[PDB]
Amino acid sequence: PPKRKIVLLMAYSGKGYHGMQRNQFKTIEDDLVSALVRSGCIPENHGEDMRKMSFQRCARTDKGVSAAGQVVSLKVWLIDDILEKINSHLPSHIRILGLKRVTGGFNRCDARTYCYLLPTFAFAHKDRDVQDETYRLSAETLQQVNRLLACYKGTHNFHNFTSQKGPQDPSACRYILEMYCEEPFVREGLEFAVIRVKGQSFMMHQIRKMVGLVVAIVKGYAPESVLERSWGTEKVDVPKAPGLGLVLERVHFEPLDWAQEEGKVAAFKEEHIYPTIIGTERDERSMAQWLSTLPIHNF
Ligand SMILES: [Cl-]
Repeated sequence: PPKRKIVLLMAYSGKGYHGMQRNQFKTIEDDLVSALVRSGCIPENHGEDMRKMSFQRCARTDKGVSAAGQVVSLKVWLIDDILEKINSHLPSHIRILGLKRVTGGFNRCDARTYCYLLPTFAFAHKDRDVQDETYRLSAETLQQVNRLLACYKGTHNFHNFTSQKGPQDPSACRYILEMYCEEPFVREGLEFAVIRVKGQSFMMHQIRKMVGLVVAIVKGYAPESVLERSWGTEKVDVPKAPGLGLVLERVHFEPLDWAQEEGKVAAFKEEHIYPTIIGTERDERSMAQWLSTLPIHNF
């Protein structure tokens, strides 16, 4: 068949993988590459050396992180029923949701939306509220969450909201368009809520730390003043919420728009992404265990 550049819109539940791209567990790309080879889209040696098919990914999602709207591009043999055939070789929790052929000169993924799905007891005041799963989020606690998240909006020095081996880079200005928390919902006694953040050029661990600091403040481990203070020059030990709850929702970019795929994106998030996170919180208590680490931070 004819060789063409294509762009795929893909989604995955991230549990059980070591991330999108190989740097332990297989990666999302291992599953996609195997499906590409099995279906004959690409020859075996392009699976062995992915550079040979000009494979590119928009977002290098970390261990355990999910995605409703990852985007990749590569060159394939454009076989009949290509989309169905690739999906037929993937587990149910990884899906190609859209597939378009583009010009060989289709090279843009820094502008992004993520959500973070977490048990609401992440917001329970350590002293004043019950800490178990009967906790219910008050209108007032949610106000507070939203007020603090709103503080992130705009442009700030986020040097305390990343990590690294070397010393801390004293300047890491970044832009946040929006950040808020939705009203909670309950599944079998367990209450959750979805935080959404839209921004640009997110750094490693930045969203997890942004969520982690607001959890620490709201639960009562740190004063609200730490948020403004963390913009300052001084190092602050910012708590890093787990990767489990994080979902890459959208990459915002020859132009490219996935509007007709929004229904499938939504459905896959509801059917595959959210249930795995909720299931893991219910059965493995990831959040509850992480919250118990908060006292080690010196505020
Ligand atoms: Cl990530």
